[PDB]
Amino acid sequence: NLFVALYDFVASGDNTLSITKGEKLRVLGYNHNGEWCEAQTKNGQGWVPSNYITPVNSLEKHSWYHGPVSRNAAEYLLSSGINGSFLVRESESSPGQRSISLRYEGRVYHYRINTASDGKLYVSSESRFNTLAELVHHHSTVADGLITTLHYPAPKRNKPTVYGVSPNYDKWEMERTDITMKHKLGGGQYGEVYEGVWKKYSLTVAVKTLKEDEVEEFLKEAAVMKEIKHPNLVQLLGVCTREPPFYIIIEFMTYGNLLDYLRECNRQEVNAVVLLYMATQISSAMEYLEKKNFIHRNLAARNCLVGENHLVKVADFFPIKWTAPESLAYNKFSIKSDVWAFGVLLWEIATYGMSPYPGIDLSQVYELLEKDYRMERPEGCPEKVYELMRACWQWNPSDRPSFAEIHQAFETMFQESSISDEVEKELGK
Ligand SMILES: Cc1cn(-c2cc(NC(=O)c3ccc(C)c(Nc4nccc(-c5cccnc5)n4)c3)cc(C(F)(F)F)c2)cn1
Ligand SMILES: O=C(Nc1ccc(OC(F)(F)Cl)cc1)c1cnc(N2CC[C@@H](O)C2)c(-c2ccn[nH]2)c1
Repeated sequence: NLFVALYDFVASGDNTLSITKGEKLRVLGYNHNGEWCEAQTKNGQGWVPSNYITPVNSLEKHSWYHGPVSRNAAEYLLSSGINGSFLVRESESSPGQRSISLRYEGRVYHYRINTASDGKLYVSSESRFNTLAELVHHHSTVADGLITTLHYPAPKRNKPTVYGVSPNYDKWEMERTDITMKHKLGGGQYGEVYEGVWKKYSLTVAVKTLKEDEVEEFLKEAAVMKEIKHPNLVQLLGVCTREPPFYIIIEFMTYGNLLDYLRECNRQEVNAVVLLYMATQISSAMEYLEKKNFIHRNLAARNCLVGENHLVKVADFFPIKWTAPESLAYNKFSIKSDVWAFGVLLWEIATYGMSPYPGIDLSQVYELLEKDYRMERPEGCPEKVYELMRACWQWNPSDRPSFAEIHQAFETMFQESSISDEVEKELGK
């Protein structure tokens, strides 16, 4: 059938098609993995990312329909809202289960959408509708059981994730001259990493360059990155590995590293909901690396990048404070030692980037960990979050939760409350 564009896409490659949000398209076919599709508009024919469009006969065409988003992710999306800001979401775990998340007087209210035996949808038993768009349209005029009216659909601000810049199989080599190299990133903090502009592809990029005094390591890094495909792990955009200097390209992350971001942010804007949103994106990324059996070895807030709308990406650019005991004693690294490091990262988030083990000499850390000493619950930290850190910090690696269990815990943690209320109580008690 017919499709509608949900996001703007600017033609870059020769086989690509420029599209505007709201525009109709006919879909001719798909690329090797279904992530790109060949579409036809009134302006032409060409390749577009599949997730930038949706059938005209689908719920995703509505600005208020955010699809599979969690209770907590909905609270984040509405944190920038006003009274009447709202969205409709589906449960990822239990398909077909929908809810309304509505902002009123700085709080988010969640309502289950009920289905009758004849298939009619309702929030209030007296007001049943044949379709979801009719239910939404009704509660957009009268509250009729909701705290207030549904007036402002929450914006879908971040563009969907696209792995690379091409629909074609293993086309990663790009043209060096198409990038205008600017200054070194973060005032030389990351080494041979530069800010660049990729005009052809309409991107601001971060470019890692190879200079004399290891080619084999730089090539292995590009090769590893080709297989890392998750919305919260840095996505490789392309390489220049034919002639020197060798390039590795990713999209530039506006707000730099997470550690400095936590330390320098506006704490009124970056509240408990925003902090939980960032921790959950990191846990999703680590669940993905766990499935791939990939050992990160360097998980810390300093190794995470912050983009627009608090989009967090795990990357890999004193470290004793993040290191598991078996790794310190026997140089044994595993997914379970990444779990330990995640617990410390959670403590960095819970404190707005404080340095771990305050007042403790680095030479005494292992000895203290052995006697079952652990960092104290940060001030304002909800007990359930501190229990998770304590689970990550189990002496024995096999006693530690897996990243799939950590992610599941976050998504079922404040299922009948708000982390903002939990933090409020801990700051009071
Ligand atoms: C052999 C091997 C590779 N890896 C691995 C490499 C990376 N690469 C980068 O993070 C990386 C590579 C190239 C570039 C250009 C960058 N970009 C970068 N680096 C430092 C700072 C910034 C930056 C700073 C401020 C604003 N925006 C970006 N960007 C990252 C990422 C991963 C991970 F975490 F995703 F699993 C794994 C591990 N073992
Ligand atoms: O929101 C807070 N914590 C939180 C959020 C999410 C969590 O979950 C996770 F999953 F995101 Cl890690 C876990 C903990 C928070 C609020 N206020 C704080 N203050 C104390 C006095 C005041 O001036 C500033 C602190 C704080 C700063 C330094 N230490 N403590 C933290």
